[PDB]
Amino acid sequence: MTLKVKGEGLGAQVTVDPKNLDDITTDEIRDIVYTNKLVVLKDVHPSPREFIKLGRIIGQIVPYYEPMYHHEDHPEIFVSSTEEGQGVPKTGAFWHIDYMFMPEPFAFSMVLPLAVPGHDRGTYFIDLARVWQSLPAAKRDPARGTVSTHDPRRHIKIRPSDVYRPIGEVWDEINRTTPPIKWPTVIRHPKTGQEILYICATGTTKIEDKDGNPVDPEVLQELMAATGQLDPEYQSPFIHTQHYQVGDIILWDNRVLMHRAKHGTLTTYRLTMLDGLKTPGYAA
Amino acid sequence: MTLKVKGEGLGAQVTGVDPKNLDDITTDEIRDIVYTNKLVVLKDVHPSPREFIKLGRIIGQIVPYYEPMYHHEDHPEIFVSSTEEGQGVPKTGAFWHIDYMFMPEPFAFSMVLPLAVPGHDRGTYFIDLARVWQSLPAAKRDPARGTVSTHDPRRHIKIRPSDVYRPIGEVWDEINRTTPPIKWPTVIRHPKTGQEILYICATGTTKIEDKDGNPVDPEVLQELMAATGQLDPEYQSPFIHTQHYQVGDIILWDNRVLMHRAKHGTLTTYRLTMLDGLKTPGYAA
Ligand SMILES: CCCCCCC[C@H](CC(=O)O)NCC(=O)O
Ligand SMILES: CCCCCCC[C@H](CC(=O)O)NCC(=O)O
Ligand SMILES: [Fe+2]
Ligand SMILES: [Fe+2]
Repeated sequence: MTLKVKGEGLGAQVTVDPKNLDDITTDEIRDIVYTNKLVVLKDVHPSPREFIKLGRIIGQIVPYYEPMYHHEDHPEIFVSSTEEGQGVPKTGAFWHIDYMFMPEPFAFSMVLPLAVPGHDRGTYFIDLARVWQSLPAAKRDPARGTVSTHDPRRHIKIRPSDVYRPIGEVWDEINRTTPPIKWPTVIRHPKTGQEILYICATGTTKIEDKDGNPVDPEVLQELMAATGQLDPEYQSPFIHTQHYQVGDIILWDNRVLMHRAKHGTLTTYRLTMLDGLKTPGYAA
Repeated sequence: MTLKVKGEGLGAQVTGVDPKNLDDITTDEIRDIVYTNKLVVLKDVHPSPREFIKLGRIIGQIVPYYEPMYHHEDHPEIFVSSTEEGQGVPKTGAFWHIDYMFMPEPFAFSMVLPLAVPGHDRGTYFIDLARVWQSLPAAKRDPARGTVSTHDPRRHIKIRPSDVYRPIGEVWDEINRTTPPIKWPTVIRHPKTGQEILYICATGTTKIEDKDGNPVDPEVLQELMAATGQLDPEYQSPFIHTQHYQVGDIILWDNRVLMHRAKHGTLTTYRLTMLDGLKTPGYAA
């Protein structure tokens, strides 16, 4: 009602002012994200506090479990920056879905770039619903009704507090804190009803059937090949590029898109929200 | 060394359990399997009452249930849950609970053998309390640390046949002498795996206090309980694992980290519960 959408689909432009508790309703902005999957909230130059207000409208904000990622003044904000003492450098250099490995993966991720060097820095996205669409049934039907294991443990980053600890003690703590997790390999989006190939080049280790039996490991390899996630040059037709622009908030559906960083001083703030629907989705 | 595990995590399947060659299994082997996966199925072992006990004693020190009306006719060690006349007690565990959570030494391991199951929709729900804790933001989490929770079983003690015609006040008074309320730290650290466990029970945990006796805001217990999934009357929480009974398949699990309840012909199960000599239920966190 209050927001105007230019375009349709990945990258649609939305024309949001820091006084948003007014006409911006939660159902308005959700239906926009569900519909287009990735949108840009144009030229919002919000303050940290206003960002959070926008996040809370979108849904229930979840702070990142690991506090070295937290903004100095707000636990809610996950900070990626090249600048010493501001969050963590070089986050997300690998395909992933946010909190794909936690008990409640997010419904929405939102990124505000506060400082970008140049015009070629941003994020790659892959539509896992489209990837699924292009799959012939002969490759498709072995994935249905199977269970995928997602293992984050090797990607947990060493923290400043970890220096001089024996690596085995750090690993042991990781293993207690974020063990591998299982999700259905194919899920059905609780809102749109689309079927989603919920697998990740970096994190998905193996597929098993509904009785524990190991699926032919070339199935996982073949599905992963068809997502485009293994193309080291990033030319797959399934790969959308979204370039960062300062003050342009990138907001997207974290069930249906897989993403990774594309690549001066870079600094971005991030908020992640739940939507109260089945996460990541129903088994398909 | 002698056993092979299919899968990993809740419901993993174990194949090398031979009723006649049970002494092939070392204690450390089968313990590390249970600690690691939390819930396992020992497949197609159709043991005799006597062999079940042997399996139990390999696992650890068997503790018979304090109340004898639950006992197997011939073996005190075995807790009998059955729909059938004169066999143990009907309709046990129809509520979320940890076994002997209310006693001075809660079990490390619970083991169940189904002898007769009607259909395919009967079994046990499990909730991984380490996972529940994992999903809690610190803002909800840190007020629970270092607190003490009261667990009160008295209203759930079942009327026994010996109790008929007694005035209810005398029965209650005896319950109150026998199983009073007990206190455990609200957040526990598993003495073996080291995981932190939200050790609270919808039916049994009445109140939280700090380590000076002061009552914590009752909203804290209420909101921790909501986040466990135990209050979802339709059992659709992502934290809820379903395990269906199969005759001859022994379900064996870590009674520190899982909270469980019954998922509702003739049903008859045998149960054995063991200590492991480690701090029970765990260290305070
Ligand atoms: C299972 C796939 C890999 C998990 C990566 C975990 C570290 C990252 C943060 C970073 O890249 O430093 N997690 C961010 C999130 O999941 O939201
Ligand atoms: C804190 C809640 C305690 C209630 C359990 C008391 C009866 C049950 C047996 C039954 O359900 O009839 N005790 C089983 C056990 O603790 O092992
Ligand atoms: Fe990310
Ligand atoms: Fe029980």
